[PDB]
Amino acid sequence: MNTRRQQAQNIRNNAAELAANRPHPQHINNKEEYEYRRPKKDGNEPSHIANFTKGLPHDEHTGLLLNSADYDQFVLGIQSGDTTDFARTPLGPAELPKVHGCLSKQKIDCDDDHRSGFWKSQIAQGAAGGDGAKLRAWESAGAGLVFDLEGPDAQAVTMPPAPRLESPELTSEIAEVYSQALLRDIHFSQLRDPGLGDQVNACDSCPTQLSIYEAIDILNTVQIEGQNWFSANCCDLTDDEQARQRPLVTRQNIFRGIAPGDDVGPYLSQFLLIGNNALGGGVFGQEAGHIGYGAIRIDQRVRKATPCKDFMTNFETWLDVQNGADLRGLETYVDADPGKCREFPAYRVITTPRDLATYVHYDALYEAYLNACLILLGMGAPFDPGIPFGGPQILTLVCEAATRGLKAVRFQKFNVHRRLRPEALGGLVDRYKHGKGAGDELKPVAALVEALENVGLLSKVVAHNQLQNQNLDRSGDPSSAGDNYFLPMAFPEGSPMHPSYGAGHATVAGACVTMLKAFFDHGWQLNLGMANGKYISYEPNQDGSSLQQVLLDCPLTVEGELNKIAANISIGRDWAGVHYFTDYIESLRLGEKIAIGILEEQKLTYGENFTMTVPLYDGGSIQI
Amino acid sequence: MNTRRQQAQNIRNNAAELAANRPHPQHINNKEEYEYRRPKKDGNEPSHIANFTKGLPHDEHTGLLLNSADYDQFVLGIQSGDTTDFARTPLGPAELPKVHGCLSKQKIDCDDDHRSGFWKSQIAQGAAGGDGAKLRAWESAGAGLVFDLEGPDAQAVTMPPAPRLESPELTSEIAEVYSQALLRDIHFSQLRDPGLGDQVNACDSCPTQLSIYEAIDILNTVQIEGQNWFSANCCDLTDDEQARQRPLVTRQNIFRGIAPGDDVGPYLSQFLLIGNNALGGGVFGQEAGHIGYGAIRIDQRVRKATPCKDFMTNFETWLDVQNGADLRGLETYVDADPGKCREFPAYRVITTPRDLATYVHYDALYEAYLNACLILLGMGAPFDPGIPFGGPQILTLVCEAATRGLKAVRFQKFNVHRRLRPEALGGLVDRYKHGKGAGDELKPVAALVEALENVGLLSKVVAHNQLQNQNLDRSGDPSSAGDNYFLPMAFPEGSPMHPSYGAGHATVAGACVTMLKAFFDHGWQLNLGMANGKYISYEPNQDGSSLQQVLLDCPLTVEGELNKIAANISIGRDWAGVHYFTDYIESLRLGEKIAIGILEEQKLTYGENFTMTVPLYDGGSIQI
Amino acid sequence: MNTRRQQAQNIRNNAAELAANRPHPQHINNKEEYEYRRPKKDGNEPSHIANFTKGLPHDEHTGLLLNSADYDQFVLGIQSGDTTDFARTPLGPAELPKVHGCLSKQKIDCDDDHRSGFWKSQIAQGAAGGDGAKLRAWESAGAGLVFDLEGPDAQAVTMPPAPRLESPELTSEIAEVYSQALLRDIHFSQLRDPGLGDQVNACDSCPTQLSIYEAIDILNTVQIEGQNWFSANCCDLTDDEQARQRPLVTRQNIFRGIAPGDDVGPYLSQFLLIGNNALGGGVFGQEAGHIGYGAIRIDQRVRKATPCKDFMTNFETWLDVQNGADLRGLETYVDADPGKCREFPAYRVITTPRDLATYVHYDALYEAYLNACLILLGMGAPFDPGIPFGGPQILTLVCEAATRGLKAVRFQKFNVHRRLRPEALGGLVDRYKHGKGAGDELKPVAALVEALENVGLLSKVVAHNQLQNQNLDRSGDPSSAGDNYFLPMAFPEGSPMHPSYGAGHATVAGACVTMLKAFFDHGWQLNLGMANGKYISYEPNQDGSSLQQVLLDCPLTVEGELNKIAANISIGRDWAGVHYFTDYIESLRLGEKIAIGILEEQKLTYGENFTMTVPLYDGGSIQI
Amino acid sequence: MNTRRQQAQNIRNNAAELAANRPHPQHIN
Repeated sequence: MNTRRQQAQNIRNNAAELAANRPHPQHINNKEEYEYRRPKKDGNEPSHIANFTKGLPHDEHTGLLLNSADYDQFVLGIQSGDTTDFARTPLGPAELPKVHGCLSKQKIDCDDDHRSGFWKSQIAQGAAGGDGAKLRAWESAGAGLVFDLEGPDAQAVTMPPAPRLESPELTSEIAEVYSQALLRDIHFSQLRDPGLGDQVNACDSCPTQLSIYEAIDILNTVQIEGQNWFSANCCDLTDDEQARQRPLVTRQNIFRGIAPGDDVGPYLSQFLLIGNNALGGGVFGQEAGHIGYGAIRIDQRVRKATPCKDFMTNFETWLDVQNGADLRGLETYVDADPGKCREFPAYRVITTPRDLATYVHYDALYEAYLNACLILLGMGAPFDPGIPFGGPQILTLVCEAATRGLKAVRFQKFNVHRRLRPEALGGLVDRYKHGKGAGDELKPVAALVEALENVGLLSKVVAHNQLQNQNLDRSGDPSSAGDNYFLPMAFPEGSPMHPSYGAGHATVAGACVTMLKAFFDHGWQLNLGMANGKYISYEPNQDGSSLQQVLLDCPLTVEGELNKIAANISIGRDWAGVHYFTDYIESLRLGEKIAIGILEEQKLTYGENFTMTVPLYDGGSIQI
Repeated sequence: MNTRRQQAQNIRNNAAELAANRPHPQHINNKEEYEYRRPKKDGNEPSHIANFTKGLPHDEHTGLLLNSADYDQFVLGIQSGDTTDFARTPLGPAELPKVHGCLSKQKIDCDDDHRSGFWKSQIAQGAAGGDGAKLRAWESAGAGLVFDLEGPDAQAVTMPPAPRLESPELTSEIAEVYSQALLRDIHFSQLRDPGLGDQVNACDSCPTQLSIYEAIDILNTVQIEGQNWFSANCCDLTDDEQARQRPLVTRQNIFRGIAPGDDVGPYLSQFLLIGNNALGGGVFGQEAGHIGYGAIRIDQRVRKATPCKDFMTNFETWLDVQNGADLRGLETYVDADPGKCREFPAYRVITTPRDLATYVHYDALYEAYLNACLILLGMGAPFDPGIPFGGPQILTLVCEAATRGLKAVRFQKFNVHRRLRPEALGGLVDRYKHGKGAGDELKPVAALVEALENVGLLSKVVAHNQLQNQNLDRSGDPSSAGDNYFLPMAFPEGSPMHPSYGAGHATVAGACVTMLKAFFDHGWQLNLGMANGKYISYEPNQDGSSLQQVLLDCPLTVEGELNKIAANISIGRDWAGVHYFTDYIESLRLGEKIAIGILEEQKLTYGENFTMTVPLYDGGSIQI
Repeated sequence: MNTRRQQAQNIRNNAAELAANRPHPQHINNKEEYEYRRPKKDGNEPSHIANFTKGLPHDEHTGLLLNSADYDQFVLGIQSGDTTDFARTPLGPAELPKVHGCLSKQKIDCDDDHRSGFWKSQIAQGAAGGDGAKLRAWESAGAGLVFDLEGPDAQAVTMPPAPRLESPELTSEIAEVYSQALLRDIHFSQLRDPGLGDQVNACDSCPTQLSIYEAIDILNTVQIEGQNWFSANCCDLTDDEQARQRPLVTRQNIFRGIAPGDDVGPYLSQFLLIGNNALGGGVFGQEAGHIGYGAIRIDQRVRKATPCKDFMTNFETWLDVQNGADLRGLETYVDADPGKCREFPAYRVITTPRDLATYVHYDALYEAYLNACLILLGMGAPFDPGIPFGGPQILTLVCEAATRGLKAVRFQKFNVHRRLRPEALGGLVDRYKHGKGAGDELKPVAALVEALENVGLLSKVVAHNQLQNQNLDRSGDPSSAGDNYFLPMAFPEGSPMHPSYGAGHATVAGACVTMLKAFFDHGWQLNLGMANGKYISYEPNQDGSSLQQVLLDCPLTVEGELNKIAANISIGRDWAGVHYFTDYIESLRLGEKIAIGILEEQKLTYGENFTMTVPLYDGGSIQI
Repeated sequence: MNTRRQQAQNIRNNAAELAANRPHPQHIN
């Protein structure tokens, strides 16, 4: 009827119109940015305590935002597209200017080959070959202002307002992240019900301040104005809050996501542990952890970071990282055992949250979800019956969604919300407890720390930190002697150089597994064998030499493990100490909208009518 | 000036118009389809000897296309979008109908649990658990009729007419593929100049009919009407043929591509051998072959197929595969050595073309080019200076191009050219030599076989095949006693169920590495260390225990190794015996046009003006 | 200003744009389709137990879906528009194929004049004049893919996900439908509070297993995981579920709708009982049941089906109907009494739910709502004061909406949800209780049957069925001896040949009465006379000779009775045993959106501005 | 090829054009 040229152009115009006709939601945040004030001479200015200020100049003595004008230049640079204005923003340690209003541009470092003198912490000042740590800029400050050829636009979708410093929800979330830091070397067998099987401890025992039972107690009894987040009924919560509300914390659901299948079985998804049978006749099984990646394979053993070595446990170390000290690659890892094969224990199966924190430290965006795809393909997992059936589509399509997710979430990070990272909050706690801050600056975090103290959690982290500060890399720091309430960090550099709300990993996670659940038969039961009339499931044995079976009543499904791995990687960041729970759940849902939109638009490219049912994280299954 | 909604829609409309305004070339093939005739009663019909007829009914005795009506129904189903008409096409063994003109629909198998009786070869009739081999349909018969949201349309780009059975070019290409089959277990050290370093033989020595020197002789002296393809000057060749013409065959350039960097150094690209240094402090180096895939790793050891075991070496085996016998997964692989680590020798570094043929047998489209990306990222390879700089874009963007390439090439495979696979040609040679075919049916391949016989190559393959037919899986087949001129095949099933011209691997290869060369600094020199004032490069040692250094005067570049790996995977199919050289070179260029087009369209999504220079396979560097 | 031609075309273009600019919701179902699995050899497949499989081949012994491939072909035919693919689907009894994956196409009947041998039940095999029952195809498989000139498109509106087999809601709904089957011959006086007036029993007394009081008990105490549907608070229910949640079950609200006016007065709407006064001077009154249909009249007496004769009470009968046995018109009806006028008792006023089930068995879509219109017109009911005022518009406009409703709901039936009919669920209960189903196939309905057994309801239906199987038409069936937990059916053929969710009657009901409430003065009080200071209302006397007055404190309104008749016809299907409650309430709301949309579009056709207020079923009154 | 929304609107536009393109007779008494 019409030429190929016209059809191809029309289909691309119709996908553009489809995208534009979708509802465009209005971007709303929690008002905290300009609400919380601090006294200046003859008036008051915004504190920006609840904001992402990492990289901007912080005061060396008080550890707070040095000049509010820096934040204004930072924001103005983000809100406009102008990189020249954004470059005017000071970065790292800075001198306060003589006249108020002027930028504290006085950048202490610029073209400086030696810069040890500017950093306050031994780690930072001696790090970069003795020259002193370098600065690091804000990664992708204007990625949310980039368009795309497919999927919904970065601003055509959104996330709800984040929790507030006053809120019960936020108090439980920071308590959860604090707890995870103290449970960071717990063996993953512990993160389930003992009824499923025998549990063990990590081979490397360390001075633990907190146990799994205590964390369940603290998370259940922590409260603001006599209200616990998990215990509060629906009437007191807004519609946004009702959706992401969680039940009473238990062994089975602690530190887990709330999508279908997360509560079932072990904490770690099978796809982070198992592999495929060897190509052709088997030399090994799925227990070995070799993914059938073509005719070669992928080792499912993550590199082992030295157990029980946290970072940013004192004021000096924390401050330098907050002033953009580049401390990447200063983590220490365990050496290999000459006698053992497979570089053990330098590489071991993900055994503790530290190992998962290490995984998500260097993972390549879609890695976990591509690897899952390969495992399912190697197992002979069936595709959606509604789709007329190869792997080539799904293998590429799981990658495609990742970048579209990042653009959407970058807008939410920098342009919309600009939520502070858990480190920054951990700082406010410490800084508040040492009577710092001008006048009424830190009054908003009073309610927070009182609740965290009333459950005895701050006593634990101070006890944790004093042991952590006995290490020689930070023992010489002035603040190591006194009490420290900072959040123990898995990485020396801490969080990436971008805002907390809208998680990059969870947005990518949400977008990727949604594609996997769409293509594959989500109901398909992964049969990893049977044992004594019960279905076989794996989790790491102690020390990470191999896997250890757990026997379940019902077998694990495709959607369940795909939902669980999404949580593992997203929540893995929380274990590392760089995200709150809201960053996972709401970003999960954001990436879902991106993935669905791309599938809806690619629907037009086929000359036939088919349909692929894709399960939602909220219990339904939308049809595309 | 205007809302975000409108801009996003406009940019997608402008990318659609940009795509439509690009020149749309007309699709032209080599006329062979309806040219070559065979006698029927009271007239003549098309033979379709030069066409892809795999799956359609072949005659059990003569081994040729049984009924030309089947091919007409096959074509009509492809050329229209109608799957109902395409399903009418018979598939596998069939009975010839009583009235001429009618389809040989008489499908021998349909709902048959036992189907051993229909297959002529012991392998096929006893394969599927003793029930007999199953049929396999034509993979993606209408994938070339699917549109896309980005890049040029599947029909908005094309490839030139393929070589003809009469041509000098085709005679050299089949001679090249025959030679590769006989050199399939040669050690990769042999495929370069001895001046570069010491060469070795494979640990598993086998009765070789052909040597490397003889192959160079045969390929240089093979000729049709006194003209060698490599020796012919430009005046006798058409503009299409001049572009893909190669020089005199030598040790350094034999079985290699003609892009920049292919001639330099070892045959295998570094990216198929080396890995990264271990994350953090090194437990191993790049020589180990562990790619830094996040915090885990990728083993660069391919699974070892039993050396010197080829397939389809007699008439019975060949015929059944040509009648769509599903013989996938019937290859045998070597067991592991209990004493050795790393499942050696069940998995070894790609040591012989057999190992590369195994790699490309099961590789996941973009695997080799994603793995290369990861290696470059781990090495700290710099990006294009013109681009304002993460990995997230390039990591996703290398995958994105793959599916767009497949749609373009599927149209070229099924809709445009429909070239016969090298197996089918190998059949025509055998079938011609046994005086089969009605009247003047096989006269077109006379010139071919005379030239292949005059260089003494057919004497070699008959000598190869008689040794291959001594194996017990095929010794009981009737044709094993007599002479066989069939092409030895690496896989039991042989080629995929789709036409030869337009290679899937090479199109994907061409599209992927073009993206990698675009993003990365193509000029960057990979420094894998120095030794005695010369630059270190690796190739597999004998038996594949580890790598073996080769010292070069100049160091290897990013573009060179990216171009070499593109050839390795594409030409790897030729080693397996499923593609000619033209399938590589022209598909390489097709994928390049796809990749460039996608980059040109994604150029609009950025609110700023930048540029990324991307090197071409033909010597220039286009700017996008 | 412009010609009549242009205006007419513009108004039709503006109504098209208005329709397109309305919000287009995304279609989401309850995920059950591919979730519930059953074991096949070397893996697992979808059971499709929760899906509509009526017509597809069911296994003769186990009574479950024979081949999952049949369902895939069924779905693929629906999801595409291709009738050729849909015709490939097998229908009725079938042979299972020798090779797995292949369709169980092996259709047992095709061109068969005698087909008694294929059916398992005496009714079916001897039905069609002794030749044996015929097949029946799926009615309107692609009606949801048809557009319209007015109102919203079939896919431009939707319904929420249906209840699940695990859910408390579904357990109460099936318990409600089971109860209705056992109360099917109860006198309609019983379905209200005794305070309103004297109640009576049906003249034809039958062995009742259940009473009205027991049904109220069972429906109130039935529960899953200790939660009753009616007793559950809002926090445990999703927003969809909160809307359609009902209060504690009582005499007044049992088996009734939840729109305004449903709870008031007798169960049956006045419009199904009363007529008009005779034209001119009265020979009769409104009590006679003669509607003033022009100068003739409509008899309000439905044909009396033999009391207490249910169908599909054993396995044989149920199975044949599930295999598409055409058993329409095999119901028996009562003969007339020669002495009595008006063909009594062969025709009587709707006295029992059986009579309402008979009404909705053969009613002509809009009949009940057209008849209501005529009654209101004859009574001199006033139109909406906002409308500038004949009957011609409303008389036609009530019909207009019906077809638009059917197209919308057909899409929801076949394309979106594909929910199983109550018969199919009743089957799963029986089939589960006899230990049928492979492995873990019927585990999802375990929770269901345990709850239904714990309230003693299954004891009742087995007691009901054994008495029902004493009839000679089914006593010779093998399964009549043993226990049967099947749902007693009012019709021999059972439900229509289309999915359960999205009711045809309720969608049409919702669309029609919405038009009637829009045009008429919804507040107008129907004054059927007064008696002793109280307002007269009618309900059937015992035996159905005439009507019986009930005296109410307040008089009945137009909207109330129009809402009650909507429930009567919709819920009348539930009494017949072919729909759940969700099918009524959500379809009611679907038809409302259709009716409102048509009125909004026809609003443009008038050159003047007026408005008509139309009451909603959810308490408000939208203005158009 | 195109979304359900567009088709539904097009079909209603084509029925409007069909109606307008029919011959319009002149009214004579």
